[PDB]
This record gives sequence, C-alpha cells and structure tokens, in this order.
Amino acid sequence: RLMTRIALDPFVRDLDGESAALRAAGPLAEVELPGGVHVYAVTRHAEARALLTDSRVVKDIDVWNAWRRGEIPMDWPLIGLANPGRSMLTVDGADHRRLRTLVAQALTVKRVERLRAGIEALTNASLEKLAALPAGEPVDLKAEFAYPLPMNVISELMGVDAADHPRLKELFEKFFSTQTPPEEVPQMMADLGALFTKIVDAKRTNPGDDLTSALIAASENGDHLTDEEIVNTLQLIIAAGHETTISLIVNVVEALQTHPEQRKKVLNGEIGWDGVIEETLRWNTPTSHVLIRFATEDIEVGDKILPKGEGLIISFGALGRDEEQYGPTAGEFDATRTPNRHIAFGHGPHVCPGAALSRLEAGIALPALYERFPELDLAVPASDLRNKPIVTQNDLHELPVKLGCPFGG
Ligand code: HEM
Repeated sequence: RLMTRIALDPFVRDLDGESAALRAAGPLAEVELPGGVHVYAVTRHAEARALLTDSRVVKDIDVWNAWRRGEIPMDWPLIGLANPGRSMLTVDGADHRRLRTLVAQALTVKRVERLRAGIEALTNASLEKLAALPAGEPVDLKAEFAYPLPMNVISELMGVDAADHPRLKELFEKFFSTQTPPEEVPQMMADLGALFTKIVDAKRTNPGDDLTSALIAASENGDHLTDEEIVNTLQLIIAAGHETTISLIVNVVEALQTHPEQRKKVLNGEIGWDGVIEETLRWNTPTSHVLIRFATEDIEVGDKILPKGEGLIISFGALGRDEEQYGPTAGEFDATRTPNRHIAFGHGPHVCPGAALSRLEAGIALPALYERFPELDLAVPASDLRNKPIVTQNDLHELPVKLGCPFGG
C-alpha cells in the first residue's frame, strides 16, 4: 500500500521536487529523516488538520517505539527538535494550557499592536544601515536586513541583550544544520541550555518590561512556570528569531522578484502587503516539516494506518500546494488568493501563538524596504538561490540583491 520511502535530503538540494513527491505519496508517506530514522509524514491539508486536532496523537516521546528501543542517538543533529525539554511544545492537555496561557496572552493581535512603533523604529534603523553601504555593489539582504531585524524585535520582546546575539547566532546555526558532526551535538545543547539559564537567572534579579520578566513574576502566583519551563520556553521563542521570521521575509522578496506583474501591483497599492505575506506563508512556507508527534494507538489516515508508537511529521511545504484545498492554481503564487486558510502556523492546540507578531514584523519590514528601494532586484539569477542544509526549515544561504537607488516610490 505505501509508496517507496522518501529520504529527506540533508542538503536540501531540490525542496520543490521533494515536496511534490511527498504530495504524490500522501496523505501519509513513509519517510526517512537524515541519520536513518524512519517516520510517517502527513502531506495533505485536510488530513494534517485532522491529525493535529486528534487527541490520540501526542508529543510524549516515551510513546515513540524508536526511542523506547534505543534507536535514536542522543547526538543526532535533530535531537533538539525531536526531544526538546519540557515546555508548552512538549505536553498536551491541562499541562499544555498552563504552560501556554501567559505567552499566548502577551501575543494577541492587540498586545502586538502596541509593539508597532518599536518595530517601526528598528526597521528604519536597519534601512539606514542599507543605503549607507557602498552604492552599486551587491548586498546580501539576508545578512544585512532579514536576519538582524527579526532578531532584534524578538530579543527586545524577551529582553535578551545584544551582547548575547553573536553566540546565539553561532549556536543556532549548529542547532539547525544537518551537517553538525554528532560529536559536536552534546556540547551545543549544553551551551544553548547554559546560555538561556544565564539569561533567565539575570532577569530574575534584574527585571525589565519584557516577557521573560513577566513569566518570572507569575512565581508568587500559584507557582505557575518552573525555572526549567521558563528557560525552555525562552529558548523556543528565540529560535523563531534565528529562523522562521527571517525566512518569511526572504521568501517574500524571492516571490516578488520572480512574479513581476504582481510585484508592480503590490508596489502600486493594488494588492495589499498582508495578502502577499499570507500567500508566501501558503506557497513557500518557512517551516517545511514540523517535528514531532507520536500515535498512542493505530490511526486511520486516508486508506493507510499510522501505527501505534510511530512518529509523525507534518510536511507543511508539501501540503501548502495542495490542489484539493486550493484548486488547480495551488501550484502558483497568487497574492490575491482569498480564501487562504493555510496552516503555516500549525493547527489545533499547539497553533503558533506568535503568528500575529510575525505578521506585524513582516507587514512593516517589507513595505518599508520597497518604499525606500523601489527598484530592488536580485543580483543573481533566481535559480542560483540555494537552500541551507536544514531539513526542517526552508532557508536560503544568501539573498544577493541590488538595492538600486533610494527614496521616491
Ligand atoms: C513566520 C513565523 C513563524 C512560523 C511560520 C511559525 C510556525 C510554528 C508552527 C508550525 C508551530 C507549531 C508546532 C507544532 O505543532 O508542533 C509553532 C509553534 C510555536 N511558535 Fe511559532 N512560528 C513563527 C513565529 C513565531 C514567533 C514570532 C514566536 C514568538 C513567540 C513563536 C512561538 C511559537 C511557540 C512558543 C510555539 C509553541 C506553541 C505550543 O506548543 O502551544 N513562533 N510555530
């Protein structure tokens, strides 16, 4: 019954081809994660949503056969995604609701509107650094704009100091890469954990108006989050700032630089920016695979069975171009697509609580970019953009652009 097992390429050489093969193998495809670990992937939309709201599908790693049997090495480069420490991400039920509420409450659409002016300030400061670089030479818009801006917005929300950014960057590049030697993995996990522990100890004795301090202050407060849950939660929040928000900005520029008719309409005001962002989230999503869930008993998925104790990944890149959900134009980027009920942010109880923040950041960064630099284009052919060796995220090595001369519109 199952089509041939798909091995996810550790080098991410052909993400679009892999995505199309996952869709054809759906709704439940056998796959191999790098390091040789067999799991199932849900690769169609309607079945992903059903699985993500099924209480028989859990985050409890002791349910996983492969873990119980000793076949997942602790120095697997994906260990940090497959077995993260206790936090809202790794529990279900009432534990989950306790561990989520405060963070979700700080990040509603309204609490996030109040960060707008602070985000506008950091965006204009990043733009002044661009335009202050040597005119006419290519710039790497990822390292000079798309990386630093979301890292600053998220650091400021959580009160991380800028002196910690260089080591965070280096550690996160190892945490996400398939090429981190197993022998390096243990010390990377210890370093990340020691660095977040140190940040949380400092905030305890030196509060700020930042969300970490608010998590700490719900202490004399029916006990609420343990020290370890706060540290693990901080780590999880800050990993977004080195990953998904950067990718959304990069992928929006890449979509616009390859669809010149829509580009023109967007810079006009005939298609709104919000729609461009939503269609990028659907069509070229920042998170290719969401790790990882486990079946507490056999589950029907289409005509297949997800067996008890097996692992499940959600293949969002694949299912973002699902014709059953969006019709026969599902394959194409169309920024006016209107029912666009993608699940780039997940679905069910673990649905991204930061989604409104990421929309607000990209919705400010991107108009400000192209208002200041209305002839922005890629300095390389679009086909020469390449993915980093990060099997679960859709990230580019560089986004070389010609800014092409400031102001106006
Ligand atoms: C474009 C940006 C982003 C994308 C695409 C994204 C995507 C995701 C997805 C798919 C999940 C679900 C994981 C699962 O079901 O196992 C998730 C969870 C999460 N995201 Fe986001 N995310 C983004 C930005 C952010 C931001 C800015 C924050 C800031 C706080 C954040 C915090 C979280 C947290 C804490 C969870 C765990 C929620 C839970 O388990 O209840 N993310 N994200």
